[PDB]
Amino acid sequence: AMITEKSAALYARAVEVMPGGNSRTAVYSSPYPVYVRSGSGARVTDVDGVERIDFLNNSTTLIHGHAHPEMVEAIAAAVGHGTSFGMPTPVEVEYAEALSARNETFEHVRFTSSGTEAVMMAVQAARAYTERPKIAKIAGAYHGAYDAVAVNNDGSGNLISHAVTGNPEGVVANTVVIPFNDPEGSLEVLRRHADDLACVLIDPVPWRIGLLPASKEWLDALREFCDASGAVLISDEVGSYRVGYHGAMQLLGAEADITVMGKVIAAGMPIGAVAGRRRFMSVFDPSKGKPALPHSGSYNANPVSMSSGIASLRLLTPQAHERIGQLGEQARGSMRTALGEAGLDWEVNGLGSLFRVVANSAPAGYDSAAAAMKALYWKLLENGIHIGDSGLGCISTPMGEEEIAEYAVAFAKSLGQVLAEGRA
Amino acid sequence: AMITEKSAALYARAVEVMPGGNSRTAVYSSPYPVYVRSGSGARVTDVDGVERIDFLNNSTTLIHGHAHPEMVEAIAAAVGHGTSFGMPTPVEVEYAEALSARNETFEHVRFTSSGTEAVMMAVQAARAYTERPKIAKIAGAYHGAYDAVAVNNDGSGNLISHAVTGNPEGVVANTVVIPFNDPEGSLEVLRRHADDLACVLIDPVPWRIGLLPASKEWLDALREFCDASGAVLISDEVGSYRVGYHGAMQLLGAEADITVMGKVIAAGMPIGAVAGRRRFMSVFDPSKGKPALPHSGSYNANPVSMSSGIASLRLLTPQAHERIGQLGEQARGSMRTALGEAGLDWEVNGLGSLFRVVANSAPAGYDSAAAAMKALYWKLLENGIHIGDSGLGCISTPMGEEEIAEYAVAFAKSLGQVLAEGRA
Ligand SMILES: Cc1ncc(COP(=O)(O)O)c(CN)c1O
Ligand SMILES: Cc1ncc(COP(=O)(O)O)c(CN)c1O
Repeated sequence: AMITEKSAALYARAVEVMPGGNSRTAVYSSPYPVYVRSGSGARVTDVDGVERIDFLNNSTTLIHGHAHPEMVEAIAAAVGHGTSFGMPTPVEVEYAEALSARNETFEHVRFTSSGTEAVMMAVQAARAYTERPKIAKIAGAYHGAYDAVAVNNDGSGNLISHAVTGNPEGVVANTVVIPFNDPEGSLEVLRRHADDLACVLIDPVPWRIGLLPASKEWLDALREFCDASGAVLISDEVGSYRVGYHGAMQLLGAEADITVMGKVIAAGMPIGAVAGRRRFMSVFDPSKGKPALPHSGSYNANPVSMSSGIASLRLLTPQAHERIGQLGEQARGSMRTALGEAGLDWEVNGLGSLFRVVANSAPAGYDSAAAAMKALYWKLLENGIHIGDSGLGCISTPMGEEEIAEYAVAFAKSLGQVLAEGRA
Repeated sequence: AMITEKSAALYARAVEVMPGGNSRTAVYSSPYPVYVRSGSGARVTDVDGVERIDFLNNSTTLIHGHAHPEMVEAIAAAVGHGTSFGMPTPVEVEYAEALSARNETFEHVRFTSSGTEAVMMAVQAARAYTERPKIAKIAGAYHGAYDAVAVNNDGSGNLISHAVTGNPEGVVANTVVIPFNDPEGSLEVLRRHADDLACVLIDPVPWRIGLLPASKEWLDALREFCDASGAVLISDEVGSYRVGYHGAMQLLGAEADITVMGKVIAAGMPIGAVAGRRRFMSVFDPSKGKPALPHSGSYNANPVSMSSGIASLRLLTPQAHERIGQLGEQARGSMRTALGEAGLDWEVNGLGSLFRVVANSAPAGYDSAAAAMKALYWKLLENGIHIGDSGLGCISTPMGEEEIAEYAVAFAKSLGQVLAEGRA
């Protein structure tokens, strides 16, 4: 049924000018991905003219969906006045005030052009503040391509160092890994390295290891360890911030020293942020002599990304946050009903407006649970829905109960087709 | 004479929500920087309502100046269709075709959200391709905040390792440094490390060590060393690309394996690119199983930055490139005349549309040549001109003979005022 000839023709062009026709690993699918030309509200139109409901929203960036009129007005007005300057602007100050106001711990903020850069600068800040070399991160959790965090970042629960091809021992030896939600297992590792630990980098709701939240007991163990050792507690909320109105740590009853943000804070334009207590952020301050940690960047605090940010935070009201959490609960419940009626043991995890289908047992005719989840991703595309090819999804503010009901009908139909094709 | 009350008031707000009221080290000035609200063509209007001619153009990013109508149209129209997607778009293919066409060695390209990220991914690509740990870079050259390149990066010619506070030995020991334009001094270092060198990272026209071009002899020595050792030759042209129509290495008679680009290639929207021969770029290819080097990023190849890129490259015609080169030659000549008439030993370096005033001997009443250059930066601001506080500047395509003549008058007046204040 599905016509993808214009996607295939773009892919044939792309392979001549990009490696494997790709510029972003996460958006590649075999034999080629679907190419898209426009979005409006909750819906994306592909290059073959097919409109689908988007349930992943640029990897959970687009909390307000596609081309929200209030976002478009603010961004286009900023573009007209100049895209970037070699001087600070009023909107950087306005946006830092707006972001600082979201959480007590966001005393001072610094803007980058991505979450990948913001994670990197939060780790550099902790190393400059402590003058210690090691970082600790969660086994399996993903934090972007920066080489200190591109270690054990693939969903595995093993603690043995495993890094990207070429990441030197010089980097990999200074990143230690802790088991998620295992307080005693975590403290064993952290106590072994306490004298040398600059930071403990967590994600309170890491999607790559199943989108389960950090427990109170595990957050308490790490917060007490950081207070005792002097290690900086960094919460990477680039993806998970959206689960709470004041971010993920606040929802779970905890406080970070530094929080990394991105994605929803600007809801589509390039952004990252490092926010935390004044003392940890003081490594960046250039006002009293050379800073401990220089941090430049051509697009830092550019007024287009600041204007996108002001508009996003204005639209992300407590009422919007509540209503998308209602829709997330409706979506997760409809998926669990559909998986149980189909006779699969797969789980659906998530908080607020985030979810992830976590494939467990591979059904007949699939080599792995991940292959069965890729097949479900393709069947959902045929049935008018975009989700992540390993089960991630989210709600956008343009959605109502009708979109989630349409998704539930597509989800049940798709499961049926995946299972029937595996048995053929 | 100069009124900065609205800038002071923004700074007073900024210090409460950013470290030292700053989000980008390079745009800070004591006691506070000038804040700006808008740009049009070659001119910037500050928050106190004062219009000046911009001769630095967001650190040489804005090759087409501020809010170029054709740039504004392309960007604002792209925004209306969707700022970013979790799927590739037609404009990524169109822009990769446009950029690949600029140099024979740009066979395969990948997009990032910054030059800092692009440098990082080019170093990771060479380490993945060779499976060797070390990189070599130029003593003094700046490549952004990534910790492997944030070593010997502040204008010094010393080869002794000097890194940011907290950069661990595990990083710093794998970055070796070579003296710019010294073939035998460079080959001594590179031969000592040849078995362990993944790459030689250069900038062919590094502004931080005085904006002098790489010699034919030095580029030939490095190209031959890389061919012999299997090290990847990386040219970081994030700033220097603009000196030639086919980039900096081509102008100077050389070929890189990988070229890093940014800034002018999108002329004001967040961008970076890694462009090189197919074999080096193959580490990123996801089309034949898992790639050696995963490379994602929420804003990679976003259609707003791609649309900015297509418009910028379309506007950067051979005719435009020649005209800004002529204006740069006229500007450099007018500065050298003014410095000679004022009795300073200062030099003016640069190629094409780039220049740098290189302060040598401190005149009476200044502790250092750099303090004297900072004073000239402030006097130029008073006389209606923005340049860099250490002498960097550039020409933009909106400029004509009238802007370059106005600059020459302001430059001579400002030098007189700097010298008179130092002697007073
Ligand atoms: C937890 C986390 N941290 C950082 C990043 C990287 O952010 P960006 O895509 O803005 O570079 C991501 C992206 N998946 C993320 O999930
Ligand atoms: C040579 C060079 N490389 C890379 C960068 C970083 O690029 P961006 O500002 O886009 O991160 C810079 C910026 N100063 C640079 O000058």
